[PDB]
Amino acid sequence: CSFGIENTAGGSAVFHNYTRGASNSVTKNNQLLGGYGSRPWLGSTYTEHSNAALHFLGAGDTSATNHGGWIRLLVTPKGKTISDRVPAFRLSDNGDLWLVPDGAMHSDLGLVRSIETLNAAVPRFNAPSIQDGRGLKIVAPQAPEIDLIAPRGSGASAPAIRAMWCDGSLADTTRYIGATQPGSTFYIGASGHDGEKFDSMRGSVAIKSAGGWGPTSTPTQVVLETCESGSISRLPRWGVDHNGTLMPMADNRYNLGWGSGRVKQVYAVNGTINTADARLKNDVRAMSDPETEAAKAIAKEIGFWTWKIREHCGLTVQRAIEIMESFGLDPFKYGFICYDKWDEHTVVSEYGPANEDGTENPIYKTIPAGDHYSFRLEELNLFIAKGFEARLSAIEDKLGM
Amino acid sequence: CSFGIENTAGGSAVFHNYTRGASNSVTKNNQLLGGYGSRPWLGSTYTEHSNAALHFLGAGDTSATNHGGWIRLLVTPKGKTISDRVPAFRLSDNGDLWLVPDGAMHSDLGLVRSIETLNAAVPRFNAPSIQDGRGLKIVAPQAPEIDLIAPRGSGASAPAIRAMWCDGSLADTTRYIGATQPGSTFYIGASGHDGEKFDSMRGSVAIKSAGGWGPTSTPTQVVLETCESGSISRLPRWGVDHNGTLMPMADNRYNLGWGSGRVKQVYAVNGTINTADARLKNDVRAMSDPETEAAKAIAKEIGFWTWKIREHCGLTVQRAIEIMESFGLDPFKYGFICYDKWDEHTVVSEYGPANEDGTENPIYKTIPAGDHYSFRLEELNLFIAKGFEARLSAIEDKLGM
Amino acid sequence: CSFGIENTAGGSAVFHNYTRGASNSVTKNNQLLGGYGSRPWLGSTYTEHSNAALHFLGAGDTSATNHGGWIRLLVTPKGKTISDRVPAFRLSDNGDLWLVPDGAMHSDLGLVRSIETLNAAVPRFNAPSIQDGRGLKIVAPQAPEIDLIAPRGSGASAPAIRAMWCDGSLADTTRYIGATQPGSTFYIGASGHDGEKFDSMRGSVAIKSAGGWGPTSTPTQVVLETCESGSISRLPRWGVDHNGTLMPMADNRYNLGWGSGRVKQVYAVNGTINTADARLKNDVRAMSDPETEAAKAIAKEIGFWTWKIREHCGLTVQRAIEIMESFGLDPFKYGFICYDKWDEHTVVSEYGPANEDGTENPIYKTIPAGDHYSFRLEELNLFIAKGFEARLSAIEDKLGM
Repeated sequence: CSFGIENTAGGSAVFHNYTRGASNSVTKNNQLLGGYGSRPWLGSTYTEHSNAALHFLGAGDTSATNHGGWIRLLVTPKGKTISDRVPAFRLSDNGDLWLVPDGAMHSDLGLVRSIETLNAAVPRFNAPSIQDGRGLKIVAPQAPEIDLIAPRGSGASAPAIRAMWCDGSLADTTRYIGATQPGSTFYIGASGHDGEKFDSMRGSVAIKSAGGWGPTSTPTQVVLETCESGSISRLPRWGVDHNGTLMPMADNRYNLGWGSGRVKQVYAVNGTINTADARLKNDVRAMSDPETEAAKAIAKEIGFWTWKIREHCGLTVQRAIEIMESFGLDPFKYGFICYDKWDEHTVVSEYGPANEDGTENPIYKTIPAGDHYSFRLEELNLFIAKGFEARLSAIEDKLGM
Repeated sequence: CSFGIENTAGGSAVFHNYTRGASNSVTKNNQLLGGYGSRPWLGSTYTEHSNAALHFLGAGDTSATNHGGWIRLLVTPKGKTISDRVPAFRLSDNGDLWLVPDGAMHSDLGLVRSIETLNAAVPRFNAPSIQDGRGLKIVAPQAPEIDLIAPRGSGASAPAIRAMWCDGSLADTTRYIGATQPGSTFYIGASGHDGEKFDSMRGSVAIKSAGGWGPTSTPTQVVLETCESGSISRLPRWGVDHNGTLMPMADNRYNLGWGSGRVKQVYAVNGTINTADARLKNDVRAMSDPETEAAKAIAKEIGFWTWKIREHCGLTVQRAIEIMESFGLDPFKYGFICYDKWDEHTVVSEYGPANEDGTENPIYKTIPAGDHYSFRLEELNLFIAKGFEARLSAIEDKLGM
Repeated sequence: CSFGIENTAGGSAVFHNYTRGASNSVTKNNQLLGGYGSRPWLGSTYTEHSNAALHFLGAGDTSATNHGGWIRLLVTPKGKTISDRVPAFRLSDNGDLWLVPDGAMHSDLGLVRSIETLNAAVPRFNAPSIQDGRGLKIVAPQAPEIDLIAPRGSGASAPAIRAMWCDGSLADTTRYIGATQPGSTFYIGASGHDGEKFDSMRGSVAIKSAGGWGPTSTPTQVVLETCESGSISRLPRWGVDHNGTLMPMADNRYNLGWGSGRVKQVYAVNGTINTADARLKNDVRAMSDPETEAAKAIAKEIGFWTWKIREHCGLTVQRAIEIMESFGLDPFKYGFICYDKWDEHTVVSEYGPANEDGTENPIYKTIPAGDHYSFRLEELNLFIAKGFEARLSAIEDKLGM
């Protein structure tokens, strides 16, 4: 039944495991320094090893400068024997916790306790060891996961992942803690192996302080970052600013939509602001006579059309192209006529239902290669307008007006 | 004071718990196979059970094919007795870690160690058991949470959640690791009970590889996904591409803004590109005489207005509607005249300060029902322009030009 | 070798630590109630304290109403002695798990087991204690982190963080579980110290239920939220709705782009919808003669320009400004002429490669102060159009038409 150690005097009641190296030498790296474990009864014998256990192990060979030690907990899956038991919890000597469930690592890697030791055991892995000592690492086949199960009760289901930024340190005698500083960030993103190693994140969401904080001001922003094909460095692309503006994170560089991914429409209050600054342009030349002629002819093409229930006003780019060429102009040297083309490509179209193999089941779809003819209607309207101006000036001269 | 087991020869110093079933039968499922626990002193006695403890338990009845075993750690909240102690840490036999703090589960569920065993104990729960063996599960009343506390020291507060994608396996007899493959994703999202069960995520942010990776190319994208009312399958909606484009994830399907959520304004460098492709349209018919007449009359309505202060150029939709109808036209059959209506609805307007009941405190607001009359100004300009064209052609004929 | 406790009768085989206060008084808050620990061999002695250990400790002074107790696990980093061992795993009496790796907290704080106890030990910290009992807390210098290592095997690398919403409770006798309710949210965001305390999140991504759920309907939305300079309350800014619309979360409040962060261009199918509602405007006045005169003159400026290879149609704002002023008008009282200026500011331009000090290495860049002259081309076209209308009416009167 019950075995116990008692100290009646007010001191500690503690159990110790004492272990040596061979022939009184120092204890070694990964040597089992101590253990506690259950052995269940099979009917007439106990198991030969523990089915659940706590192990104390060495971290490096013991010496006057190294007393390194780490911990793991071992479990045995239902339906398996102690030959297939799993060191699923490993508390590294650096203080990190590794969670390595059944199926994640071969039993040859049962002594891995860090990125450094994992790199050594799997030479091609090459993850950054600067990530050691930072907290929790989960290794699982395919889909390592954190589930936050949140019953509402009488309030709200509101799971959360919360960074807590501050100035200062909990590591010294002083323990100053102060206001969040500029450059405070929280990245939620993905690193990956590139064929040679893992490195920095190449895609992420980042919540950032937008300046230093004070009791009346705690500004932030949220930024989405991606890495381009043929490149190995991620860039901030789009973000929401402290004032709520949704903006590209570089000027005159990123689009909204593309040929095979067009916005259906925009609801705005004010008109789009387009820069038309003399300092960024060459001189504005007058239109040639063929250009003016084409401008006049294009105005005659304006009518009404439908798609394949309302009547839309305008013309086709193909019609404008024929008119342009009939006056000897190359239509694609003009900014109001656009052509976009794209290759065949595959996209996630939807998600299947959860099944026996996983909960997240993307359904793929192939988008055929294609192309579009398009206008910039603001610039087209101005082209047409110059046509009207030339026609009006010709009339005004004929009436000495 | 101090109790110890010593092995001087270089072997292990290990403690074992040996337990049987009743009458020498096999140990049973959830049977306590071993235990270590503290019992504090009340003045003249010790507590009847341990206030903090490590338990080794069976996972399934022991047999020649099952040596299953799992672990939990128990703690007792300050201000409570050992009747209310909490098995807060449960290392499942599958290797998952369950964190179940005080107030999360009734004591009847102290032996729950998996989604399978939780489903059996709570028949209406019905979570997917495919999620077992994947890592960490946290159960807490209302707001299970992970906090990443990040003192700056002399650097930057930069907490991070990092997926680490790779090809290969750590699980086999030979380990192999290679470059991130196509279809690599990282989902941060929410599943929920639908009245019958939990299933796949129905809203999420997803970081994805955009193609396979190599040492000179590690492309990614970030995608936001939601599920529609009346639907049970989430779809990618908007995303930032590897090249930084912000785009809808299906063509000609999603809007920017709506009637009661209009963008204030857009800053663009180039003019909006609108597709005007003959292949997607029916034939462009000429304008009837009433339509041309309305186009001419509408041009006379252009003046300057202010809101209720710069002078803006244009006219009202209501004025255009009267003119349209005065020539016997239904104005709402034309694409340049729009009407939007919305019901009364309630939204989160802001967040209150943290209080004794929670840190996240949304303040609600009711938006009244309403409607708007709107133009598509690009189309309207073209309608007006055809009016000018007809007037110019009528003049040119009268002067034999 | 092997030390063991055996129970042949079918009962438990358990080890107990029995400890008292001084002079038979009750055990005290944070008193070591029990311990298990390895002591490695240095060559001729063992270490004076354990290099790896499990400790059971008191939570509050023991009494008839308090049997509080908690657990920690201690490890010793390779290259250090037991003077510098780390209580890296602390399972609080409330059931929370604290991960505190090497370098995170001074050894004086080794008994911290909660936000309440941390606040008392570090008076300036002032985090919200309502966060106690919610799950996992990770403290690390600068960059606490969670890594999800996901080898593809034969499937896909698909790590996930998954909130699981439901109605009900697992905490009571009743244990009702039901459908996800309205107001269910999942926040991924950042709190921070403001100089006095930590509080609510001030920037975040939030996945939210958009209404209650049922077996045929599980709507969601994704929202990005930030806090403004000079403010201490975060607001929803932009979101993707259940129907996939990307929208500002308040009407007529937020922009897309700004002067130093302009969208390059927009790809839309339909024309931008601009509200032009008589009910929201003052009366549309007719143009004065100087305004009409300027409108006519501006049409003559339309030609072609290039940036510093295609020919773009239009004119400069500076040219329009001179014409406006030549007829005695203030050009900046008119909505189609815009001027924006911005101060010098610093932004993250790029991410450096991973180095020995960290994986996430932002490279900064200074954007000089600057300004732009811009048009609203839709409004400008209408201004020009009125010029044409006045010219046509003058001709028609002269020919008695």
